[PDB]
Amino acid sequence: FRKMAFPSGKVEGCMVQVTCGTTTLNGLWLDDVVYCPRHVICTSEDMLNPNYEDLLIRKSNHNFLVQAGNVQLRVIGHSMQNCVLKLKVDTANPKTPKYKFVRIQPGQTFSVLACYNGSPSGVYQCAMRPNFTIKGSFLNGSCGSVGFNIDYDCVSFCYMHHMELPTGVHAGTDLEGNFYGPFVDRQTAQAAGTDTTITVNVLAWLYAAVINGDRWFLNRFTTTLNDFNLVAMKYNYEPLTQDHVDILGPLSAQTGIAVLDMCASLKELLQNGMNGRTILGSALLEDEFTPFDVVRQC
Amino acid sequence: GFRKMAFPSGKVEGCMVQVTCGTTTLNGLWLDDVVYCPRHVICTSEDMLNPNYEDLLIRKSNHNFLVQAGNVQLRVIGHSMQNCVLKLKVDTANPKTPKYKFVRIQPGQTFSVLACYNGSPSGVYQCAMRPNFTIKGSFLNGSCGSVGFNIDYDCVSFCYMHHMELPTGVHAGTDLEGNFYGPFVDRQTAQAAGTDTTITVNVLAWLYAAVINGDRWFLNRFTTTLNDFNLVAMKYNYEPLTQDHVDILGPLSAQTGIAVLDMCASLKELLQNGMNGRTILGSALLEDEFTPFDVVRQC
Ligand SMILES: *[C@@H](O)[C@H](C[C@@H]1C=CNC1=O)NC(=O)[C@H](CC(C)C)NC(=O)OCc1c(F)c(F)c(F)c(F)c1F
Ligand SMILES: *[C@@H](O)[C@H](C[C@@H]1C=CNC1=O)NC(=O)[C@H](CC(C)C)NC(=O)OCc1c(F)c(F)c(F)c(F)c1F
Repeated sequence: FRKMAFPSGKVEGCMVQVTCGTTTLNGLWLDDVVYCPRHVICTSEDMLNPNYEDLLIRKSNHNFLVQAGNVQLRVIGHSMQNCVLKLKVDTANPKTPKYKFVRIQPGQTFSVLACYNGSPSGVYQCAMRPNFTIKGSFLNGSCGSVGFNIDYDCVSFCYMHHMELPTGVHAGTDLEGNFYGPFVDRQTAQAAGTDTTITVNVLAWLYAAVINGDRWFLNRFTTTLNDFNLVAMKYNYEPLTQDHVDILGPLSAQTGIAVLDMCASLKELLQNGMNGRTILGSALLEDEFTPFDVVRQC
Repeated sequence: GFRKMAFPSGKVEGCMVQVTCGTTTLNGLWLDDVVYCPRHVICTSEDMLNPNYEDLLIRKSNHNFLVQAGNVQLRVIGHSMQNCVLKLKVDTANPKTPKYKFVRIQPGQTFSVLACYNGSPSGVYQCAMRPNFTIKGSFLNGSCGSVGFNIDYDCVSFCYMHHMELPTGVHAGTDLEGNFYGPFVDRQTAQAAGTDTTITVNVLAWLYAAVINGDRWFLNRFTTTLNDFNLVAMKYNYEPLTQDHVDILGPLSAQTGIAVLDMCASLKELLQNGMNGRTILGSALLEDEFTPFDVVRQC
């Protein structure tokens, strides 16, 4: 198994750059709207604690430079929705895919198209951590880069990049401008909660091992969801939700191993360790492959 | 931060088509008015074991080839074979053809793979050409004709087209002239590769990356000569480090202030003692599919 991203072409056709003064970041051009982080309107000095409502009242459409490549797109309206700026432009993007805006849950994965000056540089797979940070690869000028999933014809945009935390992890918003986690778009020292292991993905990984014939860790017992959750928390594993149990359904069906039986096997691994054994050629349990990701590669 | 990063695949997605002959369907690459695909599309079950490709191809007509770009069928007006690649001339030019070239990459170099099925892009990931000329990919039935590539400025350099899986689960294919990487053959037989080695210049680049991201537990105040490092490397089936490799690592040496041969001394200690439970950049194993260029660009 490797981290595999979605093909990025449909998102590449939507990337633009947005400039205020000398501050340039990336924006997302869908139909006749460009979406970008609101701190494009901040002077580097006013990022310490911005008054965004006041900064925006001083702004007019003609203060925003939006370019697709070197081609200017005229702005004909502007508004702020939470931490994102919406710029109405006079041209509908002819490359607009079928799309939706979704708010993902911790543990879910997505592809990130890292962009600079509206030009894509690379694509990679990310997982949203339980503490609502992602372990991205972002440099200055990357803000406005987006995270997405593709289902059939349709791009689901789930993430827009806004900042780096002191520990080197990244934080941002959905495409409605609502931050993931307790973060704010201010150049102030902020800390994420202690991270935990994404239990539902570890289970998916154990199912994947079974599908490939590596099944030494299966035991003869089961557990309740509540007993498993209380034990899991003592090992800094995320508790399982009902949605987690449901998304493991297809893999449970494929293998014939009930979700709660796999939980009992995982509890034994937590309590007894690997005792020098490997699973899928690894002594470490992987937690950034979702049940969908496993199916995508099996 | 530091992730395995692939090139944006849009320019390549615009070239992928579906190619069918008989009950065999795989992917093709449509550049200008030519479609490139693996020649084994013309085989049947009984052909696969020892296909006489020149014989099988002379028995085919242009109309035995069904090329589909989305909902549109492209008319094949010509066909020829170049080594293990079939070239189908079509009556329409692909307007989405990027600026491109065909290159043959060296072992140790990396490239992005756009995995496709029935002509439709499925996923994108970064691979390295292994020293034994395999690649560790994620390829299923129907993935043949998927390509590997690098992008420089606006130019797509195609370096790989996918043809087969080996019993060990690694993969083999050709350049776009149809010549295999490695000693493999496009016939339905179980083939083993030569002994693989670890790409040492890449492991060093990845150790520099871990330092750039604040992770330095594995460093030491020992040093080594290049030849004495290479003796130990070869003992552990690591590729020897050349002076060109040392030079390529300069920028990373500069950025971190850590002499290349000091990083070689750190790697030597890791080879001899192991990680003792520790991890580097999250990994329990030393990673060798990031080049110095890959590390620098991403930092
Ligand atoms: C995009 O504009 C940019 C991307 C950022 C910079 C390099 N890697 C990244 O992820 N985002 C910012 O510069 C952002 C703008 C704010 C939200 C208005 N600020 C930021 O990321 O700085 C983080 C930060 C900080 F604010 C500190 F005070 C600090 F001490 C830090 F160490 C730190 F990382
Ligand atoms: C594309 O047509 C396909 C891709 C392949 C299939 C599953 N994963 C992949 O990468 N290529 C083939 O199936 C290829 C066709 C040949 C070149 C005519 N054959 C192949 O990959 O199987 C190899 C193989 C084999 F031929 C054996 F006999 C065997 F015992 C194997 F274990 C084995 F892997």
